[PDB]
Amino acid sequence: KTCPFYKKIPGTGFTVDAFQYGVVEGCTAYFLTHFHSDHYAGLSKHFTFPVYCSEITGNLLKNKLHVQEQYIHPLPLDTECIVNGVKVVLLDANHCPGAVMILFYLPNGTVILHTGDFRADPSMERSLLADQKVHMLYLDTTYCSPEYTFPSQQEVIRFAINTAFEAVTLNPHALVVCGTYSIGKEKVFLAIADVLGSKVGMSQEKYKTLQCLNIPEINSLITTDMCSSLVHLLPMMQINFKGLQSHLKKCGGKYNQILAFRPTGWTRIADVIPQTKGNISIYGIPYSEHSSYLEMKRFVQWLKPQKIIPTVNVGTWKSRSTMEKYFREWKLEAGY
Ligand SMILES: CO/N=C(\C(=O)N[C@@H]1C(=O)N2C(C(=O)O)=C(CSc3nc(=O)c(=O)[nH]n3C)CS[C@H]12)c1csc(N)n1
Ligand code: NI
Repeated sequence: KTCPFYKKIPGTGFTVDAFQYGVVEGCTAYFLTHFHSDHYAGLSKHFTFPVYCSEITGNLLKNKLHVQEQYIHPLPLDTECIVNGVKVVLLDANHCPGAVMILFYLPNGTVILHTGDFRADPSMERSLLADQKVHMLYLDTTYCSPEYTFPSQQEVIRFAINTAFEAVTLNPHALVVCGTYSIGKEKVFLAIADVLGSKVGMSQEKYKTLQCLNIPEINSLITTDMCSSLVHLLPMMQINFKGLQSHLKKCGGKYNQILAFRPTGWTRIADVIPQTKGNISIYGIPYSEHSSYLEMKRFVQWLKPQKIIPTVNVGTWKSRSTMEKYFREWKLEAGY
């Protein structure tokens, strides 16, 4: 495949999250917004062009994908930087650790925001974004439809902490399991382990990944000694009745209950009822690191871009058409 147009920044030689197309012709610099596999797809130890990213993303490139250090160009956040003759700023995307949005200040006075993947927040409206007009927006449209309503991260964490704390205080032999398949959503397991006074147990591979994320005091919070911990991280693929029944056999049968948390259910918060089989309960918690529809709408209506380019769900005519209809509705409502 060749690089799609929505991964190219016009008036520049820049691409964003475009590593799976080989040598992109006329690309002078490759930006990586965050360390999720659809975005880094293609990077390896044999990559020989400059990669611009956050420090955390660079740590993950170095240690997990074995990208050579000479090609990793970490940039600080909230700082005007010049990359191949163009002023850029990286901003926190409120996504996963190391995830950024990129502001490009084009020679002709155009300003472009690329959100990477993000969860829009009103905090962004009082940030550096407020200090200049932004003309073009490359937008994370993951949940650009009104049925995507889910609660705040804080509300979801409140539910998870309360559920776990109650269960473990009632039954000291209970185990909490959190599923994972990528970086992001670390707050779920860290918050639960904090309330329980436990470290989070995990594989060496997961431990290594977390050690790349610049989380303060991380050494006090995580461990590879599983049976010393009340909170385990497992691959998301194991979060099912058979997988958790098998896990219950570990640590000499020390545990007699599992409460597992699986991020899901995007389409009150107390109405989260688990799927239960005997002493295993699986809670499908709607913890998202992407904008809800209303969050996305608010951000775009505040920013008032002249042109929106979706970067997600662009593969079907139906999805493209429906997104463009929402953008038009938003524009007409707000008057821009
Ligand atoms: C709230 O849970 N949301 C989940 C999820 O983790 N679902 C659970 C899961 O894997 N479940 C399974 C089962 O084990 O097959 C089932 C199937 S019912 C069942 N399967 C058995 O194998 C068994 O021995 N007894 N019973 C009764 C119900 S949903 C639950 C989810 C959302 S997306 C995704 N892939 N999973
Ligand atoms: Ni992502």
